[PDB]
This record gives sequence, structure tokens and C-alpha cells, in this order.
Amino acid sequence: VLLKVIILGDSGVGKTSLMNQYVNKKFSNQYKATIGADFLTKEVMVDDRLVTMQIWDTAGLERFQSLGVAFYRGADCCVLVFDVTAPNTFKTLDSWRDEFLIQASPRDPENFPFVVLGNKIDLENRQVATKRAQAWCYSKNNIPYFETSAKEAINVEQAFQTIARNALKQETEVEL
Ligand SMILES: Nc1nc2c(ncn2[C@@H]2O[C@H](COP(=O)(O)OP(=O)(O)OP(=O)(O)O)[C@@H](O)[C@H]2O)c(=O)[nH]1
Ligand SMILES: [Mg+2]
Repeated sequence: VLLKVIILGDSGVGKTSLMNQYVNKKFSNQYKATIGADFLTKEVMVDDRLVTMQIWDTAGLERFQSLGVAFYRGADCCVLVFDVTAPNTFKTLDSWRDEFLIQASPRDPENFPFVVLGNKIDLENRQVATKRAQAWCYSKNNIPYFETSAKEAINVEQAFQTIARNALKQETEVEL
């Protein structure tokens, strides 16, 4: 059982940090822009069930975005990340959501698993209100929302638990 998860979001929101924190329990304040898309794997237990989580990290900068988009189509869950201290990254969520739908072409789009992460909550200069973020998530088809901190490892395991659970459900429905 291989679960494919795709992480999308603007440059600098912390996609790579979140993945490394979750997969390797490691964080680095040093920024290294992601080029293209690639994955890291992590075997995990989803409600007493072993699965191989294939987590795809992508380039937030359009300049480093690859033309290869085949990795999308079989996705079981799409993770949308934004920076709680940067409203601009929150306003682009619809574009990221739409890009995922277009590239993955899931059947029954409105029910495909999306999980939103408001990252960098550890910073004092927060600018995106929780209520505002929850409202957007609700306007979608009520997709789960988690406020996280890759740096302080806050809510990372919890968020990925839901990501893994929902990805499994989607995966199961597909094979059926
Ligand atoms: N305060 C804080 N800063 C964070 C956190 N996670 C990442 N950052 C910083 O946000 C910056 C971007 O982190 P990355 O993980 O490289 O961001 P990205 O989304 O992978 O950027 P691209 O690969 O270019 O799309 C870096 O300065 C990180 O140190 C976090 O939880 N809290
Ligand atoms: Mg990156």
C-alpha cells in the first residue's frame, strides 16, 4: 500500500521543512530552494495498518518548477501550505488547489482529500487569522486545517496523521 501525497504552496512557506521534520525529525534555519519535484518515503501505521507514505516535495518558485507533471495523477492527498506571517501565500491557495485538480484530474474533485497547513506559528508577527483560514477551508468542501510549526515541531505529527488517514481512504476508494 503506497500512499502518494503531494505538498504544494508558495516559495518559503516551509514545505520542505515540514516534510523533513516529519520524515527525519530535522529542521534547518538555512534556506535551500527546492528545484523540481521529488519524494521521500516513510513507512507508517494508519490506524493499526502499515503503509508506505510517498511524500512529494515541490518547487514553490515558478522558476524552479519542472515541466514534468506526471507524478500528480495518482495522488491520494494534496497538502496545501501557506505562511501564517505572509498573507500573500494564503491568497494563492485557490490557485494551488486548482493547479492540483488540473494536473491530477481526480474523479469527484469536490471530495478529493486536501489538507491545509498554516505554518510558522512560532513566529510572533502572525498576519493571517485562524478564523479567516478556517472560513476558506470550509468554503472548499470542508477540508481539514492545521496550524503548524516545522521549526518547533508543533502539530506536524498530528497533521500528517490526518493526511495519512485521508490518503488511505482515497487510495482505498480508487482501487475499488
Ligand atoms: N519561523 C519558522 N520559519 C520556518 C518554519 N519552517 C520553515 N521556516 C523558514 O521558511 C523559510 C523557507 O523554508 P523552506 O522549507 O525551504 O520553504 P519551501 O516552501 O520549501 O521553499 P521552496 O522550496 O522555494 O518552495 C526558511 O527561511 C525556513 O527556515 C517554521 O515552522 N517556523
Ligand atoms: Mg522547498
